[PDB]
Amino acid sequence: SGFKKLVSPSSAVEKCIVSVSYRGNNLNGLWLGDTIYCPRHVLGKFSGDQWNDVLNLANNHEFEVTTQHGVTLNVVSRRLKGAVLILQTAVANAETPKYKFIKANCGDSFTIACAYGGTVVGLYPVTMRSNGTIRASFLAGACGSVGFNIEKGVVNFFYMHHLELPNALHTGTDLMGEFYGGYVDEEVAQRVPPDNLVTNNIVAWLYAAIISVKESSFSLPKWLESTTVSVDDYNKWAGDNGFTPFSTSTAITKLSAITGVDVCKLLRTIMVKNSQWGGDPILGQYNFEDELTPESVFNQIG
Amino acid sequence: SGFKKLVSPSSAVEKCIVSVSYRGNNLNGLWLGDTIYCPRHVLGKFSGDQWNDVLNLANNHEFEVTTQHGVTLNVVSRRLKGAVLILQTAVANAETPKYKFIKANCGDSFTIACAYGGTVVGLYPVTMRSNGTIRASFLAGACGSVGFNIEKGVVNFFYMHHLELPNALHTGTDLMGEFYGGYVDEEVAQRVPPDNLVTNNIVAWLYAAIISVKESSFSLPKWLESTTVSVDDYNKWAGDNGFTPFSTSTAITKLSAITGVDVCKLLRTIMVKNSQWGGDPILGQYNFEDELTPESVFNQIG
Ligand SMILES: *C(=O)[C@H](C[C@@H]1CCNC1=O)NC(=O)[C@H](CC(C)C)NC(=O)[C@@H](NC(=O)C(F)(F)F)C(C)(C)C
Ligand SMILES: *C(=O)[C@H](C[C@@H]1CCNC1=O)NC(=O)[C@H](CC(C)C)NC(=O)[C@@H](NC(=O)C(F)(F)F)C(C)(C)C
Repeated sequence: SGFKKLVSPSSAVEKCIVSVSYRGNNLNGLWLGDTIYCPRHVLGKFSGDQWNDVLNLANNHEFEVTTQHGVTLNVVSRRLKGAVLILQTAVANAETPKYKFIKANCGDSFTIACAYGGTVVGLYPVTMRSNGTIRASFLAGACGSVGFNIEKGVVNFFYMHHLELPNALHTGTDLMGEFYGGYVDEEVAQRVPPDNLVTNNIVAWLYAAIISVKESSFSLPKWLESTTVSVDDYNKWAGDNGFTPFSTSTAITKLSAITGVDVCKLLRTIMVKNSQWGGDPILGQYNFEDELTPESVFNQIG
Repeated sequence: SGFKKLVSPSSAVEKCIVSVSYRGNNLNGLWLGDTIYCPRHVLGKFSGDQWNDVLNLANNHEFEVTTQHGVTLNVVSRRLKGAVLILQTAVANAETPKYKFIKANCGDSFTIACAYGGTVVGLYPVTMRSNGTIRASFLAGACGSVGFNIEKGVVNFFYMHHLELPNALHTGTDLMGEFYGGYVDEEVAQRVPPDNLVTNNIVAWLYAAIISVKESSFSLPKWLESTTVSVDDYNKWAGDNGFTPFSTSTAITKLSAITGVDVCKLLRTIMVKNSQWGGDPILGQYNFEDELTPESVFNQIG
């Protein structure tokens, strides 16, 4: 019993994180096969069409790349792909895991390996927000940190960190070099669209709250609405109230079955609680938790 | 910028987690040098003075110990230390880190390496609560999972998982075999004292919020009380209102000096917001976060 936001174990990723520095700019890279992926602003703070000329003038021998075992790696080629710099090394990483480069969708949760100087210093879970940001924890030096999970023995790489926006919002690229949310790696004002609370994850959390209450009180929570709202009617309301649309999933179907509570009561609960939460907390809170996924809640049922 | 509840990276610990089974009981062990530490109920569900006779009846050849890579280990001796079974292996773990066994005090926070079948499947942070429990996420098979952190290249082990109490509360031993909270490894009703909100960690979270509001709005937070309360006055109030006592620490002093905000203004804020929070959130919430430590907040400013 108990529900937590889980982080993936980090050993396979630690074996791929390296330090990449260039003329005083210190970042991190992801070393897979004979290729290092790292943010292109290791070269400096350029914009637009300046990047290809910067790339052509750069020199491989000035990339200072070190492994966590203190081996120096040697760059033999360089290219840009989107906002990611791709550096080829003279020898391959013999500890390359099975992996895939996947784009995270809104509401998908994954683990950040927060790295400084080529060393992972801590991990934490994040959710890709509707507007292409994550709420993370990064300082100067953390760029190149990656977001990942592990599924069926494969490391999925979702994210490489580039940029901190106002209000402690973070963004970056996938491992293809494409920025989430259409941001850019420039120190200029950038529009950030409103964050929409992730309905499917809130639904998971309400089900976790019901399981908690039932497993140790056999009595449905007082805050749970008995009235229902249809999905299309909730989704109409969601578009006007800053929530993502509800969409069915295998995990949500199972959680509704396991608890015996109609998801349409949970949606009506979202609508009521959002308008006026009142004095009844849900798992101790008076605000919605939307970074715990239905799959994670399911996996924590025994 | 941004604040998260961080998890330690797990590679050093993954190299020490093994599976330990005995006559159908399947749990995990921690393999350091030539010694495996695991919960003594791998031998079965006994009580009181029975454990010594059970230990004497056990036979080393019937322990099934396997490493994550599938290597079978051979037990050559056995002894009890509190509720921990200590098994000696014929060969030492060549991947043993530098480590310490430390007992966590109330408010101390650390990482759970959640393991099934000898394999770490996920990590998450926890805080040692005032009643000697942690609020974790465990299923059958998880016993022997360990709580740890890493400081200055040394793995501190704080916790080994044994038992789930009512209301999804978890507890277990330190690596010396002593149960937290005076619980026992028996499937009986046990006395669980109140879980008091952890003042020192709430103070950390309020400094985090102060830091965030300074960075976002160039002002003190609207919710921050201007009056101070003395520590002695606060601590009398805490004992009547389900809070732990405040106590100074190096990290809290550093946060007070960095922000320029007297910690006694934070203590007054706790008293006021606990009695009537109102509609102003703190870092998005209307309830106290008490599992982010002063040390972690300090580390996330640099
Ligand atoms: C990695 O090099 C850092 C990580 C940042 C530093 C503070 N927290 C982080 O996550 N990235 C940068 O310093 C980045 C460099 C660009 C050239 C891509 N700059 C920023 O993130 C800046 N942000 C912006 O200017 C903004 F997004 F437009 F707001 C700051 C001001 C340095 C945070
Ligand atoms: C590891 O072997 C499990 C971990 C448990 C399983 C469910 N979630 C957990 O964290 N521990 C046990 O099964 C343990 C064995 C004892 C002999 C130490 N038993 C329990 O945790 C039981 N708890 C109790 O009887 C209680 F604490 F008194 F409440 C349950 C009922 C199996 C959870």
